[PDB]
Parts: sequence; C-alpha cells; structure tokens
Amino acid sequence: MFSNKTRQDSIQKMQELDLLIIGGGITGAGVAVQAAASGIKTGLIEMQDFAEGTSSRSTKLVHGGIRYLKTFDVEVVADTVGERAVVQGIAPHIPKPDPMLLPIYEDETTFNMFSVKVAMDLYDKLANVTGTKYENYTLTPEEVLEREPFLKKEGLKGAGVYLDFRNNDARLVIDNIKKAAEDGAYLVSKMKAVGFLYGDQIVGVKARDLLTDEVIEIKAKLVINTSGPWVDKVRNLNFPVSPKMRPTKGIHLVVDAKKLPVPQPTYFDTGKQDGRMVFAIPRENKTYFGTTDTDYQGDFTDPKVTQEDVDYLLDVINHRYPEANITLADIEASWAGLRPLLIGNSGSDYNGGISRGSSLEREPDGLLTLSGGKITDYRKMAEGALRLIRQLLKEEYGIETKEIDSKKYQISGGNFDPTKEDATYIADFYGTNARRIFELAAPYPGLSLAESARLRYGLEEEMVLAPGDYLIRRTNHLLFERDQLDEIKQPVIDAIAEYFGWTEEEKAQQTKRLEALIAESDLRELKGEK
Amino acid sequence: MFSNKTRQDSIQKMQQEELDLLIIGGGITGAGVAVQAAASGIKTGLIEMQDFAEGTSSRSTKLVHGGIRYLKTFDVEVVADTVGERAVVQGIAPHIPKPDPMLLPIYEDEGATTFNMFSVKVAMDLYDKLANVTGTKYENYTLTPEEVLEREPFLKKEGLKGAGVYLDFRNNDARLVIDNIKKAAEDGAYLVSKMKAVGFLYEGDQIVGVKARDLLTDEVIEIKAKLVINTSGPWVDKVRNLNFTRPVSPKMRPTKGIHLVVDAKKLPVPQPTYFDTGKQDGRMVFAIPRENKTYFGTTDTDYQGDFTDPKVTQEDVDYLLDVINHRYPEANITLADIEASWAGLRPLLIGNSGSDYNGGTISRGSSLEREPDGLLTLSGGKITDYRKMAEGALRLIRQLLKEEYGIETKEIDSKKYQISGGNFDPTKLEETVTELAKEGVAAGLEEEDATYIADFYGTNARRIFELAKEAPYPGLSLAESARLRYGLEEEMVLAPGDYLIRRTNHLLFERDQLDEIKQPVIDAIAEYFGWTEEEKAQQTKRLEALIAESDLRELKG
Ligand SMILES: Cc1cc2nc3c(=O)[nH]c(=O)nc-3n(C[C@H](O)[C@H](O)[C@H](O)COP(=O)(O)OP(=O)(O)OC[C@H]3O[C@@H](n4cnc5c(N)ncnc54)[C@H](O)[C@@H]3O)c2cc1C
Ligand SMILES: Cc1cc2nc3c(=O)[nH]c(=O)nc-3n(C[C@H](O)[C@H](O)[C@H](O)COP(=O)(O)OP(=O)(O)OC[C@H]3O[C@@H](n4cnc5c(N)ncnc54)[C@H](O)[C@@H]3O)c2cc1C
Repeated sequence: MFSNKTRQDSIQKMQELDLLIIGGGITGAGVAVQAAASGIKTGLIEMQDFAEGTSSRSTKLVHGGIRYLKTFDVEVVADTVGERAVVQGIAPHIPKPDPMLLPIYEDETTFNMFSVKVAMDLYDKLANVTGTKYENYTLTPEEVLEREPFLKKEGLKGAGVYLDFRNNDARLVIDNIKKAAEDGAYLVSKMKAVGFLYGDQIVGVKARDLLTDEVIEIKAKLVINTSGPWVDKVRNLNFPVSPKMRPTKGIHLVVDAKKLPVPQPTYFDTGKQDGRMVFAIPRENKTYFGTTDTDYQGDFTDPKVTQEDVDYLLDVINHRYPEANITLADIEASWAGLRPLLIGNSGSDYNGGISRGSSLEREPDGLLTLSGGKITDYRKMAEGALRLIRQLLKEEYGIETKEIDSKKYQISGGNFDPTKEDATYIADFYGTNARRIFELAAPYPGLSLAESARLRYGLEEEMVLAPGDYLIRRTNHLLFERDQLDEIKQPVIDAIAEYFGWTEEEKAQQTKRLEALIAESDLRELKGEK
Repeated sequence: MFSNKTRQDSIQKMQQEELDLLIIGGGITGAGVAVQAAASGIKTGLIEMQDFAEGTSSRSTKLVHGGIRYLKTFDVEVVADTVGERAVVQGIAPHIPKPDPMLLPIYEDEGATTFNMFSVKVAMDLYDKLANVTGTKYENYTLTPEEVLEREPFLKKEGLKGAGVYLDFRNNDARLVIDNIKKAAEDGAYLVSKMKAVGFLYEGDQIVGVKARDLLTDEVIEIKAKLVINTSGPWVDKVRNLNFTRPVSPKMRPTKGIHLVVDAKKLPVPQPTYFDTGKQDGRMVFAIPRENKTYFGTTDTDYQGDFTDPKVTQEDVDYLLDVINHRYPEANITLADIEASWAGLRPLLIGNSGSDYNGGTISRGSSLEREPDGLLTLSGGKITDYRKMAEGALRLIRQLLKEEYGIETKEIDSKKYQISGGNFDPTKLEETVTELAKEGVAAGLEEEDATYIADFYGTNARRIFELAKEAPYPGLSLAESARLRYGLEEEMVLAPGDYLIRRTNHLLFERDQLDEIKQPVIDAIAEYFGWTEEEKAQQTKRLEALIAESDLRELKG
C-alpha cells in the first residue's frame, strides 16, 4: 500500500526526526532514497504532487554532449557518459537506448563528414561503448533522406548516428520515492512548508495540509531545502538574505507523427544566427520538438507558452523541413518549464555551446541547501548531500549513520539485470511492477481491463490523489495520446471519485481542474478557441 | 661527380639546346620539383642565385612538429594530414628527420593554458591513433612533478603539475635540400648555383626563356625552355616582376623569425621542451638540444629590408631571453652567453601567419598558378609539405607538355622514390648505421667519427669512407679532410660558408671549435680552386662577416 491511507499515517508519525527534506522533485527524491537505505529517520514534504515541478517539464532525454568535443572539453564529456551509466544501471526500465541522427550541411557549422567520424570514436571510447552493438556509424546523403523524407536537401552532405537515451523524468522520480517508501520514510505529498521553528537556529518546520487547512509542526535534527527553482522562496521564509537563483523558461510543442515523421531523435541548428540548436523527437505516435530560452518573471507553479515562443520554434521546424508547412493549428499538446540556474550560468551550459552548476551551502541558521545542477546528475548530488549529513549528525548529535553505495542500489520496479501487445507496453514501462499490475487485471465502466489495473495500481501504489497526476505524470495519456483522451477522460475521473468516495462537489472541483489544465496545454487561449 | 666542373658543363648545355622545363630557385621547393621532373623523363634545368638552401630553407626551426595544438579547436583533419606526410618524408629520407620525443610540462599558475593533466592524456592518445603510433615503442605517457624535475631539475617549480611526452622529429633543413639536389643531378638534371635570373625572353607576349647572369664571371646567357616555373620562396613577387611589360599585384607578405644558441651546460635540456611564453600573447617557445648545445626560439615580426641577409635586432633578443629566464629561474641567461644565431623570412601569402604553422587544393597555405604570359608560380607552403607541393606541380606540368607539344612522360611514385643517401629500409636506421660504421673503422677513422658520418650522411658515407682510405689536407684530421673533399667533389661547395654553415653543423652548433679549423679549411678550398691571392682575401673577408653576424658582435658592441 502506498496511497492516501499510507499518507495519513505518515503525517501523524511526524508529530524529532533525523532529517526533514523540503521538495518532492528528482533532487529531494534522491536524497531520501539514500538516507533511508542508510538508516536515518526521514520525513520529506512535497507542496504539490511528486515530480510536478521542473522534474516533469524537461527535454526528457539523457544527451551525451558530443558537442563539447569542439572545444576539446573532454573532462565534461567523460563525467556525463559516466554518470549516465550508473543511472541506466539503477533504473533499467526508464532510460532507454535511442540512437540519434546528426545531419551535416555545407550551406550552413560544427562538424563535417570527416570530423564527425573521429568525434564519434572518441565519444564511444570515453563512453566505453566502442565495440558493442550501439557503435557509431555514418550515412550518405541518399540514405539519410530515406529515413527522413521532409529533411532539407539543399546542401546535405550526409549524417552521423551515435548513442543517446530516451528518459521519462516523472517516472524516474516516482520509482525513486516508491523505493524510499519501502525503506520506511515519511513521504507526504500535497503538504507545503510555510514557516520555520526557531533561539537563532532552526529546529523545526510548520507545514500545511493542502487537503485540509490543518497546520502541523515538524521536529527534526536537520532541515534540508531541495525546492529546485523555489530555492530562494523557501529560504526567505526566515524574515535577512540575498538571491541565489535566476530561472529561465523553456517550452516544447507536439504534433501528430504524420505531420512531421521522424523515426529517431534529430539534432540540428536553428538557422537564426544565435548558435542554439533544436531537437525533433519521436514518442509513441507523436513527434515533439524544441526548445527555447527566455528570462521569466511571474508564477512558478504554472509558466505559460506564448505567441512569440511559438513563432520562434515554428520558424525553425519549417526551415529544417520545407515540405511540412506547420502552423499553430497543427499543435495538439505542449508544456513549459523553469530551469533552476544559479546567477552566472545559462541554459546552453546543459549540452555545450560538488557537481557541475550546483552547490551545497549551509545557512547561518543551520539550513542545508542543495541547488542548481541538472537531472542527469541527481544521484551524484545526493551522495554529496549525505556526506555533510552523516558528519553533521555526529559532530553535533553522535548518531551512528550507516554507509551505502547509491551507484548500485536499484530502485522501484527496476531491480532486474541491467542488460535485460498491451502487456508488452506494461512490461517495458513499469518493468518489474508490471507483475503486480497483471494480478489485478473487475474492470470499470467506460474503461478497459488493462487500463483499469494501471489506474487501480496508481491509487493503491503511486499516491494518485488527483486525476491529473495520473493522465499526466504516471502515464503518457495527456501529453502524447491527446486524440484518445476524450473517450477515457470522464470514465477515469468516476473510478477516482468512486475509490475516494469524494462527494458531488469535490468531484465538481476536480473536473474543473482538468478543464483548466488540458486547455492551457492545447493552447486554446492562443488559438482564439482551438 | 657534382662540382664546379659539372657546373660549367651544365652552363654550356643549357645554351646548346632548348629545355622542356627551367626551374628558378634552389631551396626545398625547387629541389623537390627538380627530383620529380628528372625521374619522369622531362629534360630539366634549375638556376639558383646564391648556394643551394642559402635562402629560408636553412633558417627554419629544424624540427618536424606534429601540430598537437590543433586538437584544442578539434581541427583533426589538419593533424591527420601532417603526421601522415611526416611518415612519408621519413620513408624517402630515413637518414635526415629522426625521432626525438617532446616534453610538454603542465602549469596551473600561468592562467589560461592549452591542456591540463586530464586533457593532455586524451589528446596524446588521439594524436597517436591518428598517426598509427599507438602500439609502437613511441606511444605517449605522462610524468609527475617529481618525475619532471628528475629530468630537468632547473625548470620553474611554482605550479608544475606534471608533463606529457609524445613523438616528434629533429630535422636538418639544409641537408634535406642538398640530398634532393644530388638525386636530381644523378638522374640527369642540369643544376646551376650562383646564377641569377635577371630577365625574360619573349616571342609576342609569351615568355619562352630567361636571361641569366653567372655571378662568378659577369657573363650573361640565354636559356630557351618550353615551360618556366618560379619557386623563389619569399622572392616570389620580385621574380614575377622581371616582366616589366606588365606591372602586377603582389601575392606575398613575409615575416621574420630568429633562433638563439647557448652552450648546454648553461641550459641543460635532455630532450625537446615546449612551453608558453608567459607574456600572455598566445605564443609558444621551444628549448632544443643539438650536438652539445641548446638552441631556442622563435619570434614573429613584420619586415622590410634586404632579403638576402636579414639581421637579429636587440629587440628580438630581449623577447627570447625574457621567456627563457622566466621558464628556468636559476639559469640567468644574457646576451653575453649567446654563441650563434640565425634569422629567416617566412614565405607567407597575403592573409596568412607564422601562427598557422603549428596551430598558433595542393596543401595548406600554398598555391599553384599560371600567369597571362605563361609563367608558372608555386608559392607559400611549409618545408614539411615540400614533396606534396612538387606533386601538384608535376601534375600540371605533364598535362601542359602533352596538350601544347605532344610529349608523353613516365609517371613515378614520389612517395617511394628515395633521395640521395637514403636507399635503405626506413625501419632499420640503427642497424644500417651499425654496419656502415664498421666499414668506416676498417678505413682508418675512429669509432665516434664513423658512427657520426654514417648517421649524418647515411649511404653516402661509403664514398666518404673510400676517399678517406686514399691524403689529409694540411691542418685537418683524416675525418674532416675526407668530408671536405666529398663536399668539393660531390656536394657543389664553391665557397667556405657553403661548407661550414650548410653542409656541416660547424658554425651554428660547434662554434667553440671553429677557430682550430677555420684557416686550414680556407687554404684547402683555395688551393683546390687555384684562387688568386686577391680572390682568396675577399672570400675570407666575406666569411668573417658571416661569423660576425652569427656571433651578434655588433649588438655586443
Ligand atoms: C527547458 C528545460 C530543459 C532541461 N533540459 C535538461 C537537460 O537537457 N539535461 C539535464 O540534466 N537537465 C535538464 N533540465 C533541468 C532539470 O529538469 C532540473 O534541473 C530538475 O528537474 C530539477 O529538479 P529539482 O527537484 O531540483 O526541482 P523540481 O523538480 O522543481 O522540484 C522541487 C520541488 O520543490 C517543491 N516546493 C517548492 N516550495 C515548496 C514548499 N514551500 N513546500 C514544499 N514543497 C515546495 C515544488 O513543488 C517542486 O516540486 C532542463 C530543464 C528545463 C526547464
Ligand atoms: C622563423 C621561421 C619559422 C618557420 N617555421 C616552420 C615550421 O615550424 N614548420 C614548417 O613546416 N615550416 C616553417 N617555416 C617555413 C619553411 O622554412 C619555408 O616554407 C621553406 O624553407 C621555404 O621553401 P622555399 O624553397 O619556398 O624557399 P627558399 O628556401 O627561400 O628558396 C628560394 C630560392 O630561390 C632563390 N632566388 C630568388 N630569386 C632568384 C633569382 N632571381 N634567380 C635565381 N634564384 C633566385 C633564392 O636565393 C632561394 O635559394 C619557418 C620559417 C621561418 C623563417
């Protein structure tokens, strides 16, 4: 059990914990996955749902960064392919091998047909891939147009193909939390930290239950802040400090596969003389692409896509594919996110052109803060967190904290061997936990057999409190299967209403929430009503 | 024989019947062209204003550098091209460019460096791979600070973090030109030194020959030829301007560079060393061992003035001494410690730099072009690409001889045509030197000298060994005498400096022993040519001037 039941118990049990963690993203989720495995009594709190922050709004990939070889920044490339190795090892059901395609042009560079080849050999050598079935290779201008029919011809010299990975971020967070649960940790989502319990120090926190206006006080030896782009907002809860962050907005658009077919990931130049590059990626029967870099000020819980972000991106896909003719009217889904950057770094520092871009400082009040960084280095940042924690529990309290190896502790649903039609999907999506799903496959009105269990499983096991957490973060219904959402939408909500036995007004408020969300995704407010 | 006598017969033939190809300039670029034309059957002539190599081909860095710096901006094709042609040159002249691994120390207090301990490793591995060197006896390796000071205890310690060691070659530029020249002569080419082109001959607006002046006798002759190719290095514009019937746009813009020599006890470096100037100007300086000395440079300044005898300025010297005194803090080197030196002009095409050499169509930085009047010009390039430059030129030459006159020519593989003294298995230099040295010992020479001469002359050591067997000149050792006699009869020595400066390492690298042999060498050449007493006194005054300039006597006041 891991639902609203397990939830209420947790809240009560936290009524002096060893460690309190603020933030339920990939960062907070990684700290706990390790602390629990090491003994510490831990109690984490996530203001909204799990992973509903930036950790569900990224490019959704694990790019190697081959681009860095242009300035011979070889140590950065080695770290990256190296850490990417661990993760794939501790979560064999999430990041998957999805070789990428990099076309070469003499009209417009970065590499030529001769240099891409040597760049890809140094890449596989550092990645220790050199030899396996995923070894790089090149393509002739003829054999490139085959795979991608609408790809610009004027000036095509061919292309290169090297290893890269697909990675659902939301699932990475949840299966880390679900493993943190199994190890006894008070994980409470939908609970917001609103104040601090103080002489001059910090001994506790005062949280609010967003499900019930009840205010509780928490007691713990140490309080660590891992609120991502919210790092400063959480800090300022202590009424004198200065800013440490400066986030940027990036967005993505989505279209039907037949409006822009691409059998594999494709990286290329914008063509607007700004040095930026763009992706066009496949994902089920769709193809999404992007992204975007712009200073942002306003609401952090729901950043919005505008006309100018659309203009910019359309001008890019239309130049790289002159035969597509894509307009605002072709987009079926979308999303926006904010990058947790420290004053000084930029968005291009993610792929070229304590951890790289992150820090772990301790405030004078005694608050630990882990900021910046990037999802691909989540496990690595937490190991550096558990260090200033296993030492801080002794030099001040004398607790015998254990020692582990995060690089080898496999998480939820993925404990099998690394080199491991709707039961096929279920296996390759939940991995191991697909076993528990089958046992449950007593359907529901308007739904299907399989779709019933994946919903029941969410409620029983994935802390599904609201319907949106299911169609958005626990599965790919809203973002990649829009054209199938309207014949499962109402049914799903009623099974939720049933399981929770909400009420005729709690049910009304919920549905109201799905309306606002789906609409902002489908940019109805821009289309002057679709 | 290849001497003043051969010279005089060549001068008559070039006047008897028309040539198919006449070459202007006897440095590495013309020597290169001459060898490939001769081997192909093309009747060939070549004229050189001074001695062979007296221009910029005897004034370079005397190294064959790989260009590992180019990996910093991932310019891999340039590096592949360079290590690849270096292997090709070693195959045709295994007795000149030799292996001599480079030491590259790493520092953290310098601010903005090229590589760090982590990055030099992946750079040296990529370097060896591109050069098919990984898996051989010269594959790279790194050193720790304490390992570095073990080899050079006098290197700046503040910040030293270790070193990288990778493969590179030492190269004698003057000996490389003359062994290409000797090969061309053996294959029939008419080669004349101390002969200057002073004008063109015409039939309409079309060049059909050259008027040449014999600098030794004030005589002026006419040479008829089907094609004329200009390979005069930094003098490329000045030669093109011998056509006064048409002013023309300049292609060149030469820069100057110098090199200084001190005795090794003053800067003991066991192997070549490469480092930052410390003047944050983006440049690098070398410290290299040669015989029992250490030489260092170089500089890079815009120039105007006489092209035949460029001079070292006090400003060139202070720039270099500031670099060495910063890199080795206890050595304290000043002008008084310098015993020899040289300066030359880079043949750059308007728009290029000395920097592009080491990462500071035909080949990088060169061009092959024909003028409206029929004159062909081959300009730019660098010494390490000489054979590749001659190949592109021969390609156009055969195509013009067939089309315009119906003349078929044999196609040779220049990548395998070994030059003078280099006819032996390139992978077995030491075995070949061990054997030849025996033939030398059985001739009356000592162990040290026979090995030297075999390593320096290669196969040609046998002729040196034969003459040795047969008559020491007054004041000279059996060994020295045999080298000089070989010089006069087989290497076209015509004046004292040709021998002490370019055929041997006497002036530059053994200055401390030059006085013992200076006069005996002039006397032997004097009697051998049978000079008037007035002629000898002038050949003497001229050599003294060359020594005064190397010694930096004026600056020293
Ligand atoms: C456009 C874009 C592209 C990206 N591309 C890459 C990439 O290519 N490679 C890469 O490695 N990374 C990439 N990233 C970055 C990566 O997604 C983030 O670094 C990562 O998701 C940050 O995780 P986090 O847990 O620190 O922050 P979040 O995921 O935002 O989690 C922090 C949580 O704190 C919670 N919180 C805030 N205040 C409170 C409070 N008062 N009480 C309780 N909880 C609170 C919030 O609800 C939030 O869920 C990209 C990001 C963006 C925006
Ligand atoms: C300081 C310095 C550093 C350098 N660094 C490098 C390096 O690291 N790597 C590299 O590969 N290269 C390097 N170079 C360049 C290399 O030395 C030259 O490219 C090469 O020697 C030039 O060949 P060249 O034969 O074209 O000219 P040259 O040797 O100059 O010869 C041209 C010849 O034609 C003759 N001539 C002129 N006019 C007439 C006439 N009217 N009649 C008859 N003959 C005439 C001249 O007397 C001369 O002998 C460097 C040069 C310098 C000076």
